[PDB]
Amino acid sequence: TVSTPIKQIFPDDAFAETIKANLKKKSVTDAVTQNELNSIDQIIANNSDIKSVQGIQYLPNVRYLALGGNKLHDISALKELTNLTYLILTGNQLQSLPNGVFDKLTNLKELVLVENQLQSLPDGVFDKLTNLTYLYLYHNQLQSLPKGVFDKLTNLTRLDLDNNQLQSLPEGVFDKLTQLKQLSLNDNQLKSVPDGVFDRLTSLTHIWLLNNPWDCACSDILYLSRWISQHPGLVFGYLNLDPDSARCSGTNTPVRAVTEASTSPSKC
Repeated sequence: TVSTPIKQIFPDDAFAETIKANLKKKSVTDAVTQNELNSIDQIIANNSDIKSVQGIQYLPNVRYLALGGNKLHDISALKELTNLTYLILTGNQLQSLPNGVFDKLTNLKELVLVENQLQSLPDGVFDKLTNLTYLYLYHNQLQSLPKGVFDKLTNLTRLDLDNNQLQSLPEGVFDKLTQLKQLSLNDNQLKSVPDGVFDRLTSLTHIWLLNNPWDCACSDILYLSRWISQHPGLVFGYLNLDPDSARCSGTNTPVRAVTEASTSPSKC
């Protein structure tokens, strides 16, 4: 039975110190076994200067991993942690995600990728995550989304895309999300949304639409204008309801108050 110092298994000094604390050991030099590592079901290591989680491959049973406010660039080492069910990576430095990095993480229920510097999502990056409930992607730099990116997420109840740089949404992007309760699209660069884009959202209770440059002169605005008018009890500002918070670029008047007469197909 091999007995190896925590520091040799986890070469990042900060992550070694996390593991020593987790196992209530007195020193990062202390020799540990695979059996002890199998006993770890959670890691909570916020704001801990962690640059690499190399070594975490040897924690097969970890189901809850909270790594906010570190310095991570790479999450390769998480790929075969098949019991992972909450993964919180807020405030790291992941700038791109490998295709399929989440493929084996089939028990994920909450995935938090906030404040990373994501500029694109791979096609199908979430396809294997059929049990996902909360997907948080806010405060990134996404300019567009792949077609069908959310399609396998049938149990999704919250999808936060706020504070990105989204220029448009793909048609039908939300069609498969019939259990979706919350959707945030505020603080983006949306001018319009596609005809019909919210129509399958039968279980929606909150949507946020503020701080987008909505193009109220163009006639593609009419779906959104009519949809807000028909669903004002779902449209939230920061705090509470606010169906007027979706504002027309320039004039700053409410999108929901646009008339067919004031628009024109020639402005698109």
